[PDB]
Amino acid sequence: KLHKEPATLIKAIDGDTVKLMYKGQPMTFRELLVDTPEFNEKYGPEASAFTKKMVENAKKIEVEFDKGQRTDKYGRGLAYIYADGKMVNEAKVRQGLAKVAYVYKGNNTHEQLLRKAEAQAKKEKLNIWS
Ligand SMILES: Cc1cn([C@H]2C[C@H](OP(=O)(O)O)[C@@H](COP(=O)(O)O)O2)c(=O)[nH]c1=O
Ligand SMILES: [Ca+2]
Repeated sequence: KLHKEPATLIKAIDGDTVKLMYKGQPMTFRELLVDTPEFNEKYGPEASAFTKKMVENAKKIEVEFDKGQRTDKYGRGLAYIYADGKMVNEAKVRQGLAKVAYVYKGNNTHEQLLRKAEAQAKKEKLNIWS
């Protein structure tokens, strides 16, 4: 079982990263288990906007670390990010604005939940799957 922890938004960055204050320190977080198009790729601007809206509108941001590595080789926090209880990682995949990706053993608790969301976005031909 994983645990949600508090954080506050410092700044939206792009489709799958955001700047949050966590235990009182500014950090860039990179969303576990997903990949968004870069800004210049088809759907890249839409993904950034989607994440932005979701984190900016949240009254409460939380981060949830998985069982494995909590920071990547770039110093980015690796987490599932929640906005008012709704996982931002999942919500983007469900809308076809991210693909499930970067699934490493031991940081993959939510892998099946996210693949189910992606299956539904693909069935619906949403966005990336259009
Ligand atoms: C999501 C994720 C990315 N990464 C590293 C793998 C990729 O290395 P490389 O930079 O060498 O390609 C990079 C992709 O992140 P981005 O999609 O933000 O570019 O982030 C991790 O190590 N663990 C993770 O869980
Ligand atoms: Ca990316």
